[PDB]
Amino acid sequence: VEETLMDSTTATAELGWMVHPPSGWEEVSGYDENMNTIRTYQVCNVFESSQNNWLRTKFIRRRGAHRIHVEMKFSVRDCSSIPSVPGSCKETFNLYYYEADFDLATKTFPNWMENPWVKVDTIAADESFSQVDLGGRVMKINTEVRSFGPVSRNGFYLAFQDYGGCMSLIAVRVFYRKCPRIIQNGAIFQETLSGAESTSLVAARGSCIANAEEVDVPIKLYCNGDGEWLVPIGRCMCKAGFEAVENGTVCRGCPSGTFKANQGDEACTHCPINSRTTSEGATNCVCRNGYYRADLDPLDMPCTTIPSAPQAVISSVNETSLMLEWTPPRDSGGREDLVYNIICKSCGSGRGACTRCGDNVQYAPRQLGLTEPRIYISDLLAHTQYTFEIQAVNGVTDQSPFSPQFASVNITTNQAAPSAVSIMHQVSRTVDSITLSWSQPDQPNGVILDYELQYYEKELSEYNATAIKSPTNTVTVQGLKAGAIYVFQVRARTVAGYGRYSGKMYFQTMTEAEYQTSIKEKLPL
Ligand SMILES: *[C@@H]1O[C@H](CO)[C@@H](O[C@@H]2O[C@H](CO)[C@@H](O[C@@H]3O[C@H](CO)[C@@H](O)[C@H](O)[C@@H]3O)[C@H](O)[C@H]2NC(C)=O)[C@H](O)[C@H]1NC(C)=O
Ligand SMILES: *[C@@H]1O[C@H](CO)[C@@H](O[C@@H]2O[C@H](CO)[C@@H](O)[C@H](O)[C@H]2NC(C)=O)[C@H](O)[C@H]1NC(C)=O
Ligand SMILES: *[C@@H]1O[C@H](CO)[C@@H](O)[C@H](O)[C@H]1NC(C)=O
Ligand SMILES: *[C@@H]1O[C@H](CO)[C@@H](O)[C@H](O)[C@H]1NC(C)=O
Repeated sequence: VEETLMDSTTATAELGWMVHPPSGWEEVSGYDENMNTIRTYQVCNVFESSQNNWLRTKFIRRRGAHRIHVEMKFSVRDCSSIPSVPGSCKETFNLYYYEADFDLATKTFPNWMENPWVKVDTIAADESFSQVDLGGRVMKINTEVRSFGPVSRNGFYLAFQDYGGCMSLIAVRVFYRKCPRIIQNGAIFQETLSGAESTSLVAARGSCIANAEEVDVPIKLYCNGDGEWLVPIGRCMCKAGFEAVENGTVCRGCPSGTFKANQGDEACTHCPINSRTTSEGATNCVCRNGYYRADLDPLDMPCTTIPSAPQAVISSVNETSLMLEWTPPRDSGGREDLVYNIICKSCGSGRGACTRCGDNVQYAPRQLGLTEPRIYISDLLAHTQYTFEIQAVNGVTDQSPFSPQFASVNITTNQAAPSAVSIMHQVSRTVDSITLSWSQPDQPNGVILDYELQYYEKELSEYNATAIKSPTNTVTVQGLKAGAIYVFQVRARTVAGYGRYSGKMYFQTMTEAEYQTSIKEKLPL
């Protein structure tokens, strides 16, 4: 970024530059490269001998600059072109500067020689130029920049020296260079003026942007002479609850539905399932009411809840020993840390208040924290009634203000299994089904709850069998082959347990033709 301390082409009416001697430089109206009409200076005392012609600019405010740049546009007539020119002819001019705190210059001060002044360089027409048409004849306009520093006083003058040439100084622009305010690696680096030396790299310190915090230190950026910042050093990062936006220029609060817990430039991630943001810019998602997240739980994981009760409690009692199996709860709470607890309630044979179970009762594998849906129960009071409660508990249960969901079974020791079921008859049949029924076993020995039926193809074996559960003593079996003989065995279930499978009974589906006859009679639908 360049800041102009003086521009000769902004001259409204006339530049006030001092000419010494007046014999030399003269001010003349001219054109710029775009043919806009400006003020220029010229000197062509080529034949005259021993010429030292000086042109001094007005006072120029430094305005805090450190290295000053002077850009010069000009044209020179080549001494070859001038007929019968002496060897005094030159195609160069010299640039000088004088530093001062106040515009105290006269026609005699400072002295018009090299030393009160300071030489920048000898300027010549060298390969950097443009060509502009004027009225069919083209003019060559050279542009040359020079720089000088350090500069310390409030201002300075520039001086131009001719020593016997034909030249036209068209424009002079004086400027310094600054580096603009920038945001890099999360930091605001403020305006920095370029340094005095040509190769200067000036250092500036970064401060974190808005809702951001320093992460890697130190935070530094460097400004070069051409007005450009270099590669950054250090880093600021958007703090928790804030995400980097607008090519890293702002750190913005996390939008609703999103959270961020640790510092970073990354973007906020959505609240896990069954969680929500109380507000914007959230460091955490609050779990849904009745739902909790556990310690040691990944925070990407959804909020979870307690499991429901176990179901399908099936009990088989062998004398004082017992076996309880079941199937897992309908709702597992979203967790895989689900385990079962068994609580025992020894109770009177009648409606007397239940008592605590004995110390002697043995639980294999254990009373609590069961992994499989089954418990094998050892020594227990014989001919005694009891209630067993199997509760389901998962890894978030300890946060629940409610008691665990459980399943209950009332059962009595040394109770007899139902007798084997007598016989079964085929009620109806189709090509793919067999509907059949059987009699209640003659000696239930308790209340019967459900039945079990096992079927397999006669050509195949019990190895290939299937088993199903029947709430009543009649049921349909579907999916069978056409005209095939199937072997059926049935078993009853009381709280005490299962009976013995009945004798293998042999039924058969309709063949395809028999089913054709049946449906043909049934016509129409
Ligand atoms: C009904 O159940 C029986 C027994 O479970 C099944 O028979 C078994 O079928 C498998 C292939 O499905 C047989 O394994 C095969 O063994 C031969 C060598 O004999 C080998 O070349 C094959 O790559 C394959 O490993 C197995 O031997 C056989 N077992 C018996 C005792 O026969 C039968 O597939 C089941 N059918 C249905 C419809 O479910
Ligand atoms: C399992 O046994 C318990 C024994 O405590 C039974 O509990 C009683 O249930 C009746 C049901 O109306 C209540 O009126 C009683 O107050 C309960 N307490 C007692 C001490 O008897 C329970 O009903 C039995 N469950 C089944 C399905 O038989
Ligand atoms: C961010 O960078 C992309 C790069 O293609 C540019 O198109 C966009 O204008 C930049 N936005 C801002 C605010 O600088
Ligand atoms: C019950 O357990 C005994 C061992 O204590 C075992 O011999 C018997 O086969 C089991 N089953 C029945 C129905 O008794």
